[PDB]
Amino acid sequence: KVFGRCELAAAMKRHGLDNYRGYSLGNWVCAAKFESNFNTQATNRNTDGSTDYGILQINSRWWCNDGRTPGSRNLCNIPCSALLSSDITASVNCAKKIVSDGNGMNAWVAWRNRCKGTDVQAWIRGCRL
Repeated sequence: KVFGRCELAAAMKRHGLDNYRGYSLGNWVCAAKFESNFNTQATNRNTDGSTDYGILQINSRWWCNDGRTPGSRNLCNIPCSALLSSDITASVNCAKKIVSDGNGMNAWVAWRNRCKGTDVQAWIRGCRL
């Protein structure tokens, strides 16, 4: 599923991500834009053999099991395929664990490099929420 900007904002809010760990909703929408272009089915292989999955490009090196990432962990206790669902519940639950892990939203390199410090409220500008 390819979300619209406000459609995603709304869904993230409904699942409790707005201001989770102090990160406003525009930060989450901005991260999703540059990680996946709002596409729940996005997958990308990393040089090291792990893969990133879903709207927030969660990595099999630590967070989910895809069965082909030797020496990896599954800290969200989910199959990586569940992060490709049209329903974002599993990606949200896992993202809450990642952003609590110590480095906040810097765990998402595209958030650091393209969202951090910018006018992230523009991502929710105009949305009925």
